[PDB]
Amino acid sequence: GSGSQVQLVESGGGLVQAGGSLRLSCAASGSTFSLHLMGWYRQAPGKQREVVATSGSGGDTNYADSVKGRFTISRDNDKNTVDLQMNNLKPEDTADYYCRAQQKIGRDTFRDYWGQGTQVTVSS
Repeated sequence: GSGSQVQLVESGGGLVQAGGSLRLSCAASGSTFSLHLMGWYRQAPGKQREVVATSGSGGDTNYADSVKGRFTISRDNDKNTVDLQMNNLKPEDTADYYCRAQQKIGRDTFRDYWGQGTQVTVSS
């Protein structure tokens, strides 16, 4: 079909131990146009793909109350790939982490880009 020029690639999805920390990165490539909103989502077994953290136009960050103080996200427009600092990995926090990039196009067009969710395995 018709697809956008930007692609998302999530880095991370490794194997960490209970209590450990991991950093995931979302690589946006395709267009030099300033990406408008970036966020991290999680797909957990038994749950729906939940919002973990979002960053708006001004880097307006919103995190789930359950990730406050443990998860931190950072966004550069194009010199860096968006960071997700995850600390205190719990055994049952093993899930897929997805990246969402939202771009405000032209005047009134909005697109949600989803990447390839990588699964983080926590060793207990």
